[PDB]
Amino acid sequence: GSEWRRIAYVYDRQTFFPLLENGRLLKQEGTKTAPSDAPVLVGWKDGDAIAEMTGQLAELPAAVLGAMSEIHYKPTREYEDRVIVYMNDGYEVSATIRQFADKLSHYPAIAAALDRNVK
Repeated sequence: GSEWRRIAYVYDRQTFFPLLENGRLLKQEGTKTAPSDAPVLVGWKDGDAIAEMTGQLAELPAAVLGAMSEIHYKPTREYEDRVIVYMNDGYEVSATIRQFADKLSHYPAIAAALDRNVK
């Protein structure tokens, strides 16, 4: 119909700003509550970076979009686009912005042995 669909919510300014499918952060339409229907981008960089993740979530499977707690932007020396999506079961999945949808698309089928020699 009209206007984009909120596929995520950015937790900033002590509020949960509704993020559209195109990563259009509605800082003016924030809410004092976290929507369990979608992920919550906590402590995220400029909207320009958020738009990237949103692009991935806008194409990724709605199944994973629903299953999540909060997305934290944690860049690494080798992956500046390294994000961390929390799971409803208290799990922690680290995915990249370039392949966020793919990384989560594999769910349930993620977490390999490529996270032992980096901690």
